[PDB]
Amino acid sequence: KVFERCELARTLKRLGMDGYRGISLANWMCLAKWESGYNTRATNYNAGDRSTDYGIFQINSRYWCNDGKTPGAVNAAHLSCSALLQDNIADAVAAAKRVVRDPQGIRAWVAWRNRCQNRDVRQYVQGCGA
Repeated sequence: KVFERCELARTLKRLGMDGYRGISLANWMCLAKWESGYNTRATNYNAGDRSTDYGIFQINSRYWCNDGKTPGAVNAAHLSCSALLQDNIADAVAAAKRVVRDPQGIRAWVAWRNRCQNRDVRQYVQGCGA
């Protein structure tokens, strides 16, 4: 499923993402926008290390979800990567919460650093009523 901006904003708010581990909703919105374009079925294969990023938050198979084919993998979030390709994002959110519980926080995603960090991100939640 491809979420519309405000639809996703209110969903993430209802799922308790606003201010999670110091992370504003606008930052979670900026992250999803650049990682997948608010698309739950997006997948990216990393030919360099044989791992794959899954779903709306592009969660990695080497550390957060298990896809069975990733070399030296571990499952920190303890989810099948399959769960991150559903239209219901409850699981992807729970996995995203797990990712940021580590010291790096939202910085675990380089894309966040490249296009969200130290910028005006209000644009992602403006007019959404969230």
